[PDB]
Amino acid sequence: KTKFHALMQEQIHNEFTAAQQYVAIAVYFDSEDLPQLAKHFYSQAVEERNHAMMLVQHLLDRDLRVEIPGVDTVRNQFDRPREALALALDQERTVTDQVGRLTAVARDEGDFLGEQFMQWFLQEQIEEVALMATLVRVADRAGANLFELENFVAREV
Amino acid sequence: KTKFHALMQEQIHNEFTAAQQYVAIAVYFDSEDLPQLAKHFYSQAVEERNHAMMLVQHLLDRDLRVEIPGVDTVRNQFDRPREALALALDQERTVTDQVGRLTAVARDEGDFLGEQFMQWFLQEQIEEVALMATLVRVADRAGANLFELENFVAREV
Amino acid sequence: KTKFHALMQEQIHNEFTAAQQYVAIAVYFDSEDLPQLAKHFYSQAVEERNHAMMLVQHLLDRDLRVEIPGVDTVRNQFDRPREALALALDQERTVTDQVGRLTAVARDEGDFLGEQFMQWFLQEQIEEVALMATLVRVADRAGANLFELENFVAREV
Amino acid sequence: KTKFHALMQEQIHNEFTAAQQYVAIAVYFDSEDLPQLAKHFYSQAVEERNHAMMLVQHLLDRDLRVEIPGVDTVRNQFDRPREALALALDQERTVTDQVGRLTAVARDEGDFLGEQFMQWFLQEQIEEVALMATLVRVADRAGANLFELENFVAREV
Amino acid sequence: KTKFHALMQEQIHNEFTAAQQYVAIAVYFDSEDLPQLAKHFYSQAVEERNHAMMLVQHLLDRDLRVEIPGVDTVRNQFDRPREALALALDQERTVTDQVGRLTAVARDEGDFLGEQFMQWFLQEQIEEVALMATLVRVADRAGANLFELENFVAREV
Amino acid sequence: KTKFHALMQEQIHNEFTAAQQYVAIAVYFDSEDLPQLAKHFYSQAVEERNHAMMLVQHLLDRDLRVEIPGVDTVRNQFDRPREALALALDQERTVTDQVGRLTAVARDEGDFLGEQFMQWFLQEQIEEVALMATLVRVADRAGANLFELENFVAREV
Repeated sequence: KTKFHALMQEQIHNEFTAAQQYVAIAVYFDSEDLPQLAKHFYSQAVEERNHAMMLVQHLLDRDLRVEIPGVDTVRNQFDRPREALALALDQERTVTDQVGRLTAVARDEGDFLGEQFMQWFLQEQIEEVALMATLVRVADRAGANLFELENFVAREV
Repeated sequence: KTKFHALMQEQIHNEFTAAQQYVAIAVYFDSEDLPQLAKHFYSQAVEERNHAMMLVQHLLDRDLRVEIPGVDTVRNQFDRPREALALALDQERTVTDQVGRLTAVARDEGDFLGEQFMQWFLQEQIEEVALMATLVRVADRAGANLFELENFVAREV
Repeated sequence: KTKFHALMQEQIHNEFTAAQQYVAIAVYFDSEDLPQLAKHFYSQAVEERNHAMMLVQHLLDRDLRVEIPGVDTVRNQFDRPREALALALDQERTVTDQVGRLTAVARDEGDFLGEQFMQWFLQEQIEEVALMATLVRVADRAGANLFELENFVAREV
Repeated sequence: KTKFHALMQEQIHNEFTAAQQYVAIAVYFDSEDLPQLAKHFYSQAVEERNHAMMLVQHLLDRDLRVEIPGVDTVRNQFDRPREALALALDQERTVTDQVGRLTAVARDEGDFLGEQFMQWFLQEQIEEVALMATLVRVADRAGANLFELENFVAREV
Repeated sequence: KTKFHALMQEQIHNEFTAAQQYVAIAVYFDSEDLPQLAKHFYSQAVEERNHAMMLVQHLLDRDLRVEIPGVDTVRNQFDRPREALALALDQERTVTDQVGRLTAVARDEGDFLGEQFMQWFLQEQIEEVALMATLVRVADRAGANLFELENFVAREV
Repeated sequence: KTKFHALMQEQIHNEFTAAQQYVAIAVYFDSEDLPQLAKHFYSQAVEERNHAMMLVQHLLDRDLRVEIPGVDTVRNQFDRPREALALALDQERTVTDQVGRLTAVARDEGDFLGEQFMQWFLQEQIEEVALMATLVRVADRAGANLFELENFVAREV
């Protein structure tokens, strides 16, 4: 019940919430008749759920206490697609900060096991932020013409 | 806004919570060095998540407003395996009642579309409760010898 | 001769010894007619040997002097199987500490090459300890009924 | 910009130059009718070009400004093959220091993303230096009999 | 001494620079979220690198002195896609003039070997300029709607 | 506590040491950039380890007490390849004498089981000595030109 252990438990809660927020965004797009975007974020939700369970497994492997948490309410209302994509990007940037902080705390406590465990999550965040940003920029370029945004997703993503 | 619509939104929240509770149970078993049981409940959690998304799809298809909800805190501590199996059984029985009540409300409101949608969930609940009950009785017959409970799961489930 | 270099040479000695200790354990189990366990530790011995040789290779690649060492006498007498599994778990925990200390020394000496080299060994240790611990708990749950311990190894390991 | 960002831009310049130097070395060997070595360095040049573009991708992914640079003049005149090999080894050793320095700067600035990115490059440098050194020692053992050097490359590289 | 030999050496420098300019343009597109264009120019850079090495091989085959040169700084800043496409076209037109001038100089010096060698490069330039021009015209037609330019590249290039 | 039993226990110690000595020799070669030789001795080490285990198995099969022993320090320093090959040859000759002595002791004690068990080891020793001797003679014929020694190993071994 060290600081790294407390933070990993928090990180499990954050990823479960992140995942739920993706489902919400995916369902929004579905509603909006943007099947390509929906398909992507459904898939992204399952990915975040996987990250949550990688964290869970780390605590399991080390006999540290792990609790499956509840999930905070997530945002369902968006004025337009671009606002949902903006939320997603902000979320992955936020998760990136959290992973950085986890790394720093492990270093500080001489938890070399936890420190190396966080390394994979860092490369993943790089690529995930890169994609979420691209989508935001493409959505800006598309403006009201969401057909083009969807075409882009279909071919490039 | 109709009563069936309001109850379906609640059901989505209930299933997301049910699914989360199954993960908690699977993780428990995992930590208790009982892989067959953990494997089953991991699996069961994904199934409940699916039911949640069938409900979501139903509202999507009907242009009824749907919100991806948060998730209540779920139970992580269990004195023994048999207690977790008991919770699971109790949960599926409770979901069964909820599905019954949804059916009744639909009948009452002349929501013939919702009524028929619930029918598949009814058969599924029969078989799920039947299984959870069998696990409970088998756990009782096994007593402290969880090896036998695990052998049963491995061969019969 | 740098401190990281000297510690790596010690680590080579440690892993060759670790390996030899696993063989001893494997042979004990073989004697005891617990073939599943024996088969596991024979295999574990070969793995440790490989770790020793990954360390050797690191020194070869860097034109650092490397000596193939002798091996300390290892434990052959075990009252009970749980006793042998306990030794294995303690050994893997001790190796984990050694690898952490190597990491720290590298960081301290600005040996960035050695520091990153250790990272793989850290993740391996997490999984190896996790397994040794599981075997100890399962052995405890089996008590005098080693048949059940063997059955567990045969299906789950 | 930021120091890690500035050093990464420099590293892109360095790798593009390194690659160019390898081409020069390969062409030298080609001129000399030492095909096995030339084949190797042609290949090595493409690898360095790849490293340059991994660095470029890293800045792309992070929306950091990246410029494709020019390339410094490189060495074309070599008295003997030993001379070229030595240069390659020196270059590899130099690149290794540059990569270490990048890691250090990242650590210092709390750039955890850049720090983990550098780790792969560290392992690669170990193996590349190891090889370049082997070629230098083999060339020394061969002396004026370059046929033996070439036979070694053909079988072992 | 000879003038054709001096000009080929310059041409090696020019193609290495051309190639680097293409990488720069590809990276620009990449950062601009225009992958089809990026993908094309990455590919075009490798091609120009090949032309440089065809020239190098010509000198090798004739025992004329060849130096792998450095590379001039290349243009990285573009106001819009159409400006980069314009530069590419201008570049291939310029390379075409240089190849014509090489041909003329070979004729003038009775270098029949060099003269015939340049012939392949002439047909290649015809097709390369044709494509770069088409891309400029298509980009003009597309205006601000880069999606259409990208679609064109995807299907026709 | 019978002479054959006590000698077999010693032989296990000897073969574990022999094996470790071969690793040392292989690592020496590896460091010397003589991969064909190193490859052979790595392989020879694994073979000696197998002989050790065969003996252990024989003790196990007969319910005779067996201990996995430690290993004496082994030789790491050699002035030249030929010296390491000389050691190897002398070692296999020594192991041959040890195996002969084991046979003799078994005959003397009317241990017919152990006597026949040793027979396989005799034929293996013949072939292993023959090879080690050949390597020594070929190394002598090669003198300082180790390339030729390596060529011989590559084609004939």
